[PDB]
Amino acid sequence: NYLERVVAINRVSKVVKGGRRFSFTALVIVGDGNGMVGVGYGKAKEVPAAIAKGVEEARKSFFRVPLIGGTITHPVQGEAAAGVVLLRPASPGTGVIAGGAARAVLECAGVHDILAKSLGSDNAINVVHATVAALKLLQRPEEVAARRGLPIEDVAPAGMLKARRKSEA
RNA sequence: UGGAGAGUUUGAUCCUGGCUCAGGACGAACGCUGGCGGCGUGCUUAACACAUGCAAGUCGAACGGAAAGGUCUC
Ligand SMILES: [Mg+2]
Ligand SMILES: [Mg+2]
Ligand SMILES: [Mg+2]
Ligand SMILES: [Mg+2]
Ligand SMILES: [Mg+2]
Ligand SMILES: [Mg+2]
Ligand SMILES: [Mg+2]
Repeated sequence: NYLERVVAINRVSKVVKGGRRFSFTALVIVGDGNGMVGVGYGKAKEVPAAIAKGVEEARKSFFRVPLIGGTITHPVQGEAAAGVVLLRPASPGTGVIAGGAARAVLECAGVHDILAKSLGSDNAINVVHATVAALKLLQRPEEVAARRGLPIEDVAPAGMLKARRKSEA
């Protein structure tokens, strides 16, 4: 009942005297589907072994993703090694819109409503690194208010204010 | 109230970087196919030459006149 999703399976090789020694890298994203997402690279001689290593080290690389009920709090732009991923919160109707590498990471994080765009490198691993960086950049109204010293109502816009309680009644 | 990516340089990698593809549109054309209706639409090239027909006519309450019809007649 806890979601895994592998994005890229890539066969690496190391060269020796005899010939080429092959290995597999298994970038996977593990997510609960509500707010918990982790990314694991994972490497092994065998494709399922790399899958498993990636899952196991993704589940120890967790971080909370601040949402407001299906979309992110505010728009960001994560910058990876060379990956650039732009995230814009979406109206509560239009669903996830994202590229192949990003889509898995935000679906595992559990967002239902997001605009994602890969502008930098097209490598999947650096794309997910950029998206993760953007989710780190994400901030919550209730801790931005503590950061700034002012209450909730005079830091967060009235739209997201009234859009919060519509989830939990 | 709104933004998706994939393949391809290497033994393998990450960038840079082009090329290609997945979508949509036409006053369209060609291949195959094909029932109808509604509503739109049809020389994008030779402002190249045109047979043939119509597309600018009207008033007898403006006038001199009687070519035709019907009349008063012989
Ligand atoms: Mg840069
Ligand atoms: Mg690029
Ligand atoms: Mg080269
Ligand atoms: Mg090759
Ligand atoms: Mg490219
Ligand atoms: Mg036919
Ligand atoms: Mg009709």
